[PDB]
Amino acid sequence: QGHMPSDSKKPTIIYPCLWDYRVIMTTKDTSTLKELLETYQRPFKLEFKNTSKNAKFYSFNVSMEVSNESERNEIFQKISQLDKVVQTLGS
Repeated sequence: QGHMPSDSKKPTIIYPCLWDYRVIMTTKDTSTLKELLETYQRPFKLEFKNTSKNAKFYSFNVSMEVSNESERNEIFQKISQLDKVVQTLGS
């Protein structure tokens, strides 16, 4: 009953659009990450940003077209199913 104010309102996101995911894995052998993307049969950008000072953590950059919010979430969930990943950033 009742409703919250319009403050802290989540902004309108225009789908479809390229969404950016940050994937930190402890391997340079990125297969599963691209595999989960390729199943959508859509193109995607695979980038390497930087690696920790011990070369232990590899920061990967993924950017793909999401047609809706459900994809945006499910894909992010697949990113955590790699196991190689130590930290997923789904901002």
